[PDB]
Amino acid sequence: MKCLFYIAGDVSNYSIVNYELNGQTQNTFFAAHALYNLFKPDKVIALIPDSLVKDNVSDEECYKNLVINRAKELNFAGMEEFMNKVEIRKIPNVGIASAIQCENGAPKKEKNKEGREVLKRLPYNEKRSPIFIFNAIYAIFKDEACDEYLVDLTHGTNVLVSIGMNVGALFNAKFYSAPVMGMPGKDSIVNIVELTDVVQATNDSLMIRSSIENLDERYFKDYSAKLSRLNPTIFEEEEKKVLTRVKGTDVNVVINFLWNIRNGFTVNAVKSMNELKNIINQLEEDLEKLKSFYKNWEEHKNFQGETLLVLSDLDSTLKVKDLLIEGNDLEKLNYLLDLYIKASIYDKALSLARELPVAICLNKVGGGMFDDKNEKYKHCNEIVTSYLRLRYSGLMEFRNTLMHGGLSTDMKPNVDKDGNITPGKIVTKNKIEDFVKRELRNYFDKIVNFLSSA
Amino acid sequence: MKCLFYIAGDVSNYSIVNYELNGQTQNTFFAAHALYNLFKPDKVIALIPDSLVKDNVSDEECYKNLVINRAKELNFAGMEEFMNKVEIRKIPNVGIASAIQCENGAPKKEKNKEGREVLKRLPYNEKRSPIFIFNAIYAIFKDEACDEYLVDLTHGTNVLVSIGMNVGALFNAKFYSAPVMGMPGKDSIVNIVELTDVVQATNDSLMIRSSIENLDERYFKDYSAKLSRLNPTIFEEEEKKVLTRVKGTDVNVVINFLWNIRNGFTVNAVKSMNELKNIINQLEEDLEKLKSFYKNWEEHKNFQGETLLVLSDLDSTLKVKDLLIEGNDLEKLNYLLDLYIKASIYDKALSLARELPVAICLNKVGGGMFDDKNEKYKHCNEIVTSYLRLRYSGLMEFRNTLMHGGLSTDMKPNVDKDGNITPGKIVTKNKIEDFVKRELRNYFDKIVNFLSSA
Repeated sequence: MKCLFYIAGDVSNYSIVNYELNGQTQNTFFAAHALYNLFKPDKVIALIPDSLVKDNVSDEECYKNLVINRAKELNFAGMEEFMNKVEIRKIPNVGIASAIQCENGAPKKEKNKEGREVLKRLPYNEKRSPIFIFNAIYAIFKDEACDEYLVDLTHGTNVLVSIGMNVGALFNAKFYSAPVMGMPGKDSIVNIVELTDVVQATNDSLMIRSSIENLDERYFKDYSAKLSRLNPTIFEEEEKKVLTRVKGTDVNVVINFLWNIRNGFTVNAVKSMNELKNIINQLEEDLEKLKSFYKNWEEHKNFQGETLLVLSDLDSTLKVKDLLIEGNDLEKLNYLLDLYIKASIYDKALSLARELPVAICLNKVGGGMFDDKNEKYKHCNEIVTSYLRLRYSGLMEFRNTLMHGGLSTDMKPNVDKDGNITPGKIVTKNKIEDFVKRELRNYFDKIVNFLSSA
Repeated sequence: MKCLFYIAGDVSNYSIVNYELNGQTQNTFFAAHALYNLFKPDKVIALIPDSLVKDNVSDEECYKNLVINRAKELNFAGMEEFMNKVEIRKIPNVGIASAIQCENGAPKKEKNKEGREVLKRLPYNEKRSPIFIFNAIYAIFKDEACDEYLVDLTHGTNVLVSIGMNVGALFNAKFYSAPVMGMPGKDSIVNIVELTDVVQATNDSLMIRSSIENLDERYFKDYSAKLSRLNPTIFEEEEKKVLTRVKGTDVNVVINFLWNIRNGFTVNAVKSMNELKNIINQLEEDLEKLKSFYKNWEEHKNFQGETLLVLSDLDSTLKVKDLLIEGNDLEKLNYLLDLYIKASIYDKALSLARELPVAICLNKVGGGMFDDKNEKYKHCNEIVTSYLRLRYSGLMEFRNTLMHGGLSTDMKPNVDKDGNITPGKIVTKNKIEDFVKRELRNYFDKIVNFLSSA
């Protein structure tokens, strides 16, 4: 059960036009009607501000009559399923507006000495909060319990269409708008454009910039599906060069790189690092060409109407350059530790801060594998384990508490004879946080300090 | 270095008004000017669509002249120093628009048989994609490299203000718009509204809705700071009741509940669960009251200006009812395992799936502490460890592979005398993904089935 919302707006001076949205066309005089017939929602919500219509009992019924009083002035078709299958809900607006005056569900007409016009008593000055209007729009949206949504922004004030769009994004809502901008008389095909792709594409970039900042791959929205079907009809052989080098920027390598980081596979994360420097460098200068095309779009068409390829998806990916450091793999892990601390992922930070110091000696002792069989590891792990317990009683104690959690030999909870626990250990939280974010890198450095001269 | 952008718009018919934004007032004839004097940006960007101004050399030069040619008709003071501290950058628009025609950097004036006017040749009809306009505005915003941003939406088409707002959100921009909707003559104070809080309030809810779905607390934006200073001046002593139950809605316990889950303190997370069911009960039935207030906002205007308290922040918090199951703490963990799999965090899922069956025996065996001294644990852990290695060699095999990452006795990389790795135990993303998501719960249930009869 779909719903489709729109902003009301005064429609007494709109003309009959052919609105078109993706091949299908309809002949009405305002977008909501033309949009209604295209998608056939099970109900429709009108959302009429105070900027039009206020009488003494129920303003809502005057609006229903103003469209009927205008469907007469243009002798437009039946249109009666619309008026009898529409739920109208009044919403606030912000001051400087000028409001129509109705009387008892019919619009007040008055004399202008030349021709007959409607009585606008322009009394609308109201100082309202945007979050107040926002809260009011949210309440309408939640309490209709729809599935699909759909939203028309064609006909609202600059301030309301702004607030309405943000509410719609909370409901998997598709956005539609037809730029009226003047009266083209009867006919002159006006195009309705689908704003849904923009709203989706901006939340996509907030997740990505923060998926890199938090080292979490389940936030990186996978737009590789998009670049595959990225095919315009006619693009120049200069654009063919940069655009076909972007279709090939294999974003899978950066998702795999995060997944490997998130789950603790520091090896295939560090190993895979120098390969990303190739990918984001190619994407760095491939965006810079693309970034230059859209900068002076002037007569840079071909694109000029292509739905795929969003610069935001690319430029937000470039923040993954922050997770890349040039150098040798043992020092790449040393950087990866710091990444595990800026982002607040504590367990992996401790375990690497313990295991990396063993590898850094293995280098100093001429290399060896990480098995107990390998004697050079067996003995470096001893020095690390023993030096820790000598001066840094703290490090291992925390790491052991984060690896095995509550419900472990380490926390010692007390399962009672009835199915519920009585844990015997305070989760320390800030002592944990104060240690990892303020101490760990320093403890780690003093460990490697001692091991250098081996 | 601040910036302040605005949408251009036709200024030939704007009048002189008192723009007001937070006590301060400035006196100009279009909002973008008044905003500049208030915030003192280091530069200003014009952003001229094609919807106004088309001449033969530089469309950019006519707008700057069209603002001055209106700065004469109202003999407004400054403006000509302003006009050259404004860098004019041309942006696209979408069809049916009707454009002014300039000639040589001055607007073409014509004779209207009544009065002298500028020739609007209404030749603007364009089929552009919204993302195209978006990409071009993005290029403008990124390549200006500001610190603060600021954006005026007072003066743009509905389609541009939609697309423009989304660009601003990727640059931590504060949004401003003045509801024009008509000419209020000279004076009649027009108010600048700050749309910035709405945009923040909707991404804040996107992060909250996704913080619960992924069991990650560093996404939950904490609005409790807001509720502390949430106190209106005059609120009815019915609203005093419901609103005083919201300042006290202690959200700190739900963030702590997330942090405890992400880091593995499954005990004190589960222990704290039955306390949360009380909290979302109060916030659920307190949200329904608030939601009805904004449902009859028509005369409930003691909020008509309250900036704090966003419904989205509250209603999005309610999604945590999804992480709640009533019952005894042993079965609450049994649900917590499933949660560690819905959200794709495998290690905590595996490690809980191993230690929980040890607890589930202790109940059946009359309770005991989780320490090695306590023989009841000592012997239950033996049975599970032994039954696993008999029938489920896999569970522990992966669990041990996820707790300890690469750089461990379990993965066996080789660290060579030059500072490189070389992985040993190759386990792929999908072998892990397939095991936890498809098998673990079945392996886990059959363990408890066997242990039931103890």
